[PDB]
Amino acid sequence: RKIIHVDMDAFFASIEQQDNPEYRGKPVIVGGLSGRGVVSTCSYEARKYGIHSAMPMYMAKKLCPQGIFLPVRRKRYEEVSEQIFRILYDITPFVEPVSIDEAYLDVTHVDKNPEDIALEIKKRVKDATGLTVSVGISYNKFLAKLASDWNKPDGLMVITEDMVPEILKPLPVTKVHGIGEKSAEKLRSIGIETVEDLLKLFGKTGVEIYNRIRGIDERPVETMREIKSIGKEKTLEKDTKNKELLIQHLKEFSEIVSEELIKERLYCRTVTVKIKTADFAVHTKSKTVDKYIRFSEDIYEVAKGILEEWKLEQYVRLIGLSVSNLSPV
Ligand SMILES: [Mg+2]
Repeated sequence: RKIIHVDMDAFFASIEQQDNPEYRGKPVIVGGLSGRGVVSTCSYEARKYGIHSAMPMYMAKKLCPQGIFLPVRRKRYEEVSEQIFRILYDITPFVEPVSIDEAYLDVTHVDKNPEDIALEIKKRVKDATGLTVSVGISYNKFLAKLASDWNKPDGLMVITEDMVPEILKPLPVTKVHGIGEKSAEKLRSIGIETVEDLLKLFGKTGVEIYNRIRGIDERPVETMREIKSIGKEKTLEKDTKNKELLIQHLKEFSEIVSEELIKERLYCRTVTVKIKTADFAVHTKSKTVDKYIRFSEDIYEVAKGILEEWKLEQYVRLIGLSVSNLSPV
């Protein structure tokens, strides 16, 4: 199997520096400029100051007061993402989109050597957009994405089999990639930190992790991945018939669901509210709207509407929100 993983370098910030010459070479931090704003991404200059994604923006401003701080120009970024994925599909149809800036390609049945292929991705992308892309090459998805993130800025790295876990030993498991930021500490707490300390030495998905650390993944590049539903629910602390607290939950659900839609590059037209009542029954009601929606407050408005005209007969112990009837590709 010949697996390539592509990953744009500081995507939003690089787009901003490409569209604004006067921002080049300087720290650029793209994110939410309001109160609880969070860094979406920042250029490699800015990372030298200690800024990283998900960091609160007021901190980033403290670390880098002279930095250029920008809001998220979502639609411009999606433009550039489409003109990159076009090259990706032109190279081969076996493309598994991961995100607005990440794909896998299964080039096992392509003539050119994977190294030449990655070189062509790089060239084609920088000619089309001015941006650099880090490319990984291996026989796996796990390894190919390790290789793409490795020589991260404008990188290119092959990982063949001979370098089965030997080269992975010094990796901090923070960079596990495979499944991290959920065992950031329950492994730093139980004393092992390097893949070395865990190399073939909780989540009950360890059969992935212990296998992934080896050269073994086997999961296929999945073209044609279709999401039918996206949702969130919460079992409640106590039973309730108070539409007000139910709707606060719906509000927070709307935010989560909006974020997942936006990340998936999708829109929705049906909103579903779900309750579990005190006699263990599940009730759902949905509304369909004419115009595609993706914004947290739009989803929330439909959901709030649904809840208000429900007439709860029994006490509620679970509340959930769901979106379906999704936009294409
Ligand atoms: Mg990226």
